[PDB]
Amino acid sequence: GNPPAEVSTSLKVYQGHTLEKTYMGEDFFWAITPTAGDYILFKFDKPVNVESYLFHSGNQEHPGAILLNTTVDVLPLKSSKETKDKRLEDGYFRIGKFEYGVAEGIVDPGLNPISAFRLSVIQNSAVWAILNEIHIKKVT
Repeated sequence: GNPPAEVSTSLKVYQGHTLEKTYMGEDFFWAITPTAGDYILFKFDKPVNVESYLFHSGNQEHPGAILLNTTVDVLPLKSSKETKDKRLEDGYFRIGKFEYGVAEGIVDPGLNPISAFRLSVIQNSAVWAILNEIHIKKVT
């Protein structure tokens, strides 16, 4: 499973599809018409040495119900230059982005351990998106 975390979001829960249940692998999450400034937040119970991440949106039957113009940000516990240029003014590093509804990648190990993952919606969208896979892989 995923590292134990408190999860939260500015997107209103639709018909009991809680983000908690999605982070526990039980159900999907409806993200209805995301707006610029919306966020999805995963705050790990303890800092996590993260190897890689995978977020999937859309599904069979609803293949268009994907997250658009959303980034993947990580908040290191502590405060390469290539990764340095990805720093945002709030301390997060903007390391990933959704495309075709999928965001996947590696964490620069210089960032570890991570205290939070944040998905940031950058632009308005008319889609009723389905976030159906959240995978954060610990380092071994």
